[PDB]
Amino acid sequence: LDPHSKCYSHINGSAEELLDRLAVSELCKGWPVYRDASEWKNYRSLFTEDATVWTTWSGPRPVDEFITISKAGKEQGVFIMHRECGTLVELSPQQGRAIGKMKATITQRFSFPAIEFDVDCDCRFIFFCEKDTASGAWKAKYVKLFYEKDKVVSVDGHQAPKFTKDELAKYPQGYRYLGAAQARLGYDIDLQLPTSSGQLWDRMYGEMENWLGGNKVDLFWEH
Amino acid sequence: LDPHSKCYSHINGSAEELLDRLAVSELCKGWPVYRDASEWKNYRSLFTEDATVWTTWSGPRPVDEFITISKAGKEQGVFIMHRECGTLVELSPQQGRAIGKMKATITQRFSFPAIEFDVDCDCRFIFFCEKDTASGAWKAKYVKLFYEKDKVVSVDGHQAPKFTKDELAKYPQGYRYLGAAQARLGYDIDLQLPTSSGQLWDRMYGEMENWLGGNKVDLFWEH
Amino acid sequence: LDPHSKCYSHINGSAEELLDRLAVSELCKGWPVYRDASEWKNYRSLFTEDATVWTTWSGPRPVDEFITISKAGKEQGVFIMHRECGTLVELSPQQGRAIGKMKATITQRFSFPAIEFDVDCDCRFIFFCEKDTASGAWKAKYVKLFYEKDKVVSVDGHQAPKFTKDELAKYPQGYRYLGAAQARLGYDIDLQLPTSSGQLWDRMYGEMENWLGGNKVDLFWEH
Ligand SMILES: O=[N+]([O-])c1ccc(O)c(O)c1
Ligand SMILES: O=[N+]([O-])c1ccc(O)c(O)c1
Ligand SMILES: O=[N+]([O-])c1ccc(O)c(O)c1
Ligand SMILES: [Ca+2]
Ligand SMILES: [Ca+2]
Ligand SMILES: [Ca+2]
Ligand SMILES: [Ca+2]
Ligand SMILES: [Ca+2]
Ligand SMILES: [Ca+2]
Ligand SMILES: [K+]
Repeated sequence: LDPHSKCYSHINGSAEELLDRLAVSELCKGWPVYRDASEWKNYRSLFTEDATVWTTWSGPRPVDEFITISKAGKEQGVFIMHRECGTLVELSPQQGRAIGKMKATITQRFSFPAIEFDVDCDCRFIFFCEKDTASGAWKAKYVKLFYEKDKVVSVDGHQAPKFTKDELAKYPQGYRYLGAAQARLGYDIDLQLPTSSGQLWDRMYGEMENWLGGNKVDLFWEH
Repeated sequence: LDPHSKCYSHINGSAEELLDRLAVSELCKGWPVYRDASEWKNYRSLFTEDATVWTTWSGPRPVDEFITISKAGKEQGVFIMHRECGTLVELSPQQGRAIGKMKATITQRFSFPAIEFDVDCDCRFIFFCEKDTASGAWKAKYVKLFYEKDKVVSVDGHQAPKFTKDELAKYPQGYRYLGAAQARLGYDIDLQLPTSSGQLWDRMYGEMENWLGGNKVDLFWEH
Repeated sequence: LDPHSKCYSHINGSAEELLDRLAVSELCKGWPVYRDASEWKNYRSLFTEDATVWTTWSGPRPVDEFITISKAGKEQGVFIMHRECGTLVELSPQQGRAIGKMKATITQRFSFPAIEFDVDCDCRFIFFCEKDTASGAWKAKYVKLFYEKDKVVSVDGHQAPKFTKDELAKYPQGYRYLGAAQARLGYDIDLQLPTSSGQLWDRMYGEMENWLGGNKVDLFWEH
């Protein structure tokens, strides 16, 4: 079933609309390109001053705190990379609002006592972006993902870790292996993130349309 | 050997040509972004009223029929996703014609009696696009793929299905695992789709250049 | 730690800057799209007349020589494909210089006496691009990669080759499986390419900033 209630500017349009969607698509791609390379000045430039992000391993975080704990994770050997997999934009020109839709694979490299493995999670980043009236610059205020499917990837093609059914069961279908593997590192995993189906799926689309309509949104789903 | 007989607008150029290639590249990315999310209003907006698409599992279909059977497949648990892998455009400004070249991986999740597995097929979508003279809007009239290579992907890193040599043999090299796995679902697989080499490879490039030259094309290869 | 000493034009900006970054991002994507399809006229159009490229299997090569040996490799059955994984640009408008940052997976299909396998190497292509003052056209003068991680991929989901520890040990971490598998084909592998960490990582960022500052660069790291 079509999750969108209406249509927004997403293809063709004026040169101004094309260039707005291009600018927003660049912001989205900044997450994989700059985070994976620890280009923190570039990464911070993507966001509003009051921005919040959500991940499986951090839950919601103000962006500056997210950068702090990301640096700490990287210093402790955490190795998360991204593959961007298709980016388009929904633009609301009169509201100065846009949604960036960026398909991706989160590909995180782990060790098991040594057995190397990736967990690859196909997902869709949703960037809630706004245009500064004065400068015309787009910035992201919120980033939250849909989680679609995941898998365990052997690095040598022979050996892979083992997860019990009970170890995987507490996580939503879509990020069970990613959640379980990150939990083994000691992280407290957010279990209230949207997947391909269900309650939080409709909720995410509701908040996306609220944003594009100009409202405040409610992406804080534990209170 | 270089399959192109000549060169078209593909890099640099005027701002108008850059923005035309950008608009066409967005159309291409609409297939992965909108089909994977069942955003059917957005997906239908990519196409002309008389558009036709080709897939391994459907053969040629008018786009509205393709949407109907895609919805039916999804209701029956079919789980096809796409990873877009690099998109560029060949533009013929005087003909109001363009070809979108979108590298992708078709990644389809299957079950085997239960063993979960993906088949990942590296391919290249070819979007035959035309510009409305009145509105200036680009739309896709035809979509057909080159199929380059495929593989079976274990989801848990340990278990994978088994395909006999005879089960794989009827399919062209490039989509043998994808065809064989989709056939197990009951689909009648199109065996006349182009791959990295051979008769239909040259034919596809011939039709691409015919389109860019302004002709009608013949992508219907069974009559 | 943030490897960049300063910031360049990378998001938002004027329409002219947006369109310059778009044009450079297209050049980058030409490598996967045109090389994988043997579209050699298109591929050669990406480069300056005096361009040089670096790969694991060729070392540094003037681009026309690289095309010659790539054609020879393909005739001998070499099967390298690319998946583009996120592309952004650093622009220095006053210098007429840009750096294209293109995340990618090199995915090379091999045989072992027969066992089919891929090696997939996550990497970042760095395109050193310059703008022709007369025409305004962007072209790439240098292409060199960061190599981040790699893995062996079973094609049938059951069988995979075996590499000894000693066979992998001479290569930098980031492309050990890719180097080892290409060496089995008879290629002499360049061992002085940058990875996620260390001496050549800082050197690459130094040369990137030198380029953006307008200098000649020194990417020739064996003399
Ligand atoms: O940027 N990352 O590191 C991310 C972003 C979202 C996630 O859910 C995640 O597990 C990692
Ligand atoms: O969009 N899909 O579902 C597609 C498109 C082309 C294919 O050949 C296919 O097997 C699936
Ligand atoms: O284009 N290719 O064939 C490439 C480019 C860089 C590499 O390091 C490589 O092994 C292959
Ligand atoms: Ca604008
Ligand atoms: Ca709330
Ligand atoms: Ca136009
Ligand atoms: Ca015909
Ligand atoms: Ca320009
Ligand atoms: Ca030197
Ligand atoms: K991509």
